Amino acid sequence: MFEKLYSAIIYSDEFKKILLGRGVDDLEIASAYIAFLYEDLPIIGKNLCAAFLRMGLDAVYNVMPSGKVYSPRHKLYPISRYGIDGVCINCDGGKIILRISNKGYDPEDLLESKGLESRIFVSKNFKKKSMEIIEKIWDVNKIRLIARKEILERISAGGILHMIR
Amino acid sequence: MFEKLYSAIIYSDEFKKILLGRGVDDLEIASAYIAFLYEDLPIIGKNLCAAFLRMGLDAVYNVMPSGKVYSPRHKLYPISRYGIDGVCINCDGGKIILRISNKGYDPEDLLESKGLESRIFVSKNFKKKSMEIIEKIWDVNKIRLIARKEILERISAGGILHMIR
Repeated sequence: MFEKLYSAIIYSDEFKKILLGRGVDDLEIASAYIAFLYEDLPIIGKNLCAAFLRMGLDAVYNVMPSGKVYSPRHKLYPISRYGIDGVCINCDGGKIILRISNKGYDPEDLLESKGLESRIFVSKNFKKKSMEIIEKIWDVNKIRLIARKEILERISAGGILHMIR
Repeated sequence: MFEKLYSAIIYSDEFKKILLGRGVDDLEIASAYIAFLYEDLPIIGKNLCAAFLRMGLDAVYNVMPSGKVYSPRHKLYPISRYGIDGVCINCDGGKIILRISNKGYDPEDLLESKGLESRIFVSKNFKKKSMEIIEKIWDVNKIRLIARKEILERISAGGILHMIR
């Protein structure tokens, strides 16, 4: 049920290590959870995991150098433009601001949330909490190695330089 | 005695497929043969395979968007500059010019060459003849899969973006 969500989190993590040499952030993973709940909500800002959930490996062609994804067809925007009433992941534009708080949602608590709010907070260490949930259920190391090979196959279709461009 | 040369050819083929979505050309492979025979000769032009022979995996940090390598320390130049008396792979500068001829050297014959004409020629399908030799010695697929893992590992250190710069 959460298969599509957890896969997007592992795959986006692997691609970011290839692209920027580090893995996805607490809030980048949070954006995947938001995209999972609200399929037509625009995600603005640190939105890389949400991009993999909505676009799959095709997200690779729309990543900015910042690691933010621009693909309007999937309602993903690196910065806030006029009229996009979306969630701003770690930023102050859009209709809803999403940031980190002591008493913000844990991954499980966020999936049960039944409504959107003008401001949204996720707990600290959201990434660490979310990975532990996935590690229980899957052999994450085997999944990462498959993801790496599949991402590398994608990049090598037309090459690093064409894919960036 | 030829393992480092054949390895450089397979690794550079795999890296070029990641960088530009295609394999190495007949004369890019020939440039490694030349680097192998003449360790101090500057190599100008289509020179990627020579770069891996001389720099190993460090060649990935010095590739131009043309797939030509710039590393003065390793006598590798993408274009001919004043006083660089080197072999020009597929170009007309330097002191020696290397191109394809219907009568040009085969890989075995080139390895047996004992001096340096003002105009060297390699035969057509030099890449095919070279790949056909290497494939009689190793399971090339095992090499490619290792080269991929190690190239990707190198790229992911600082990420694709920092590497091509």
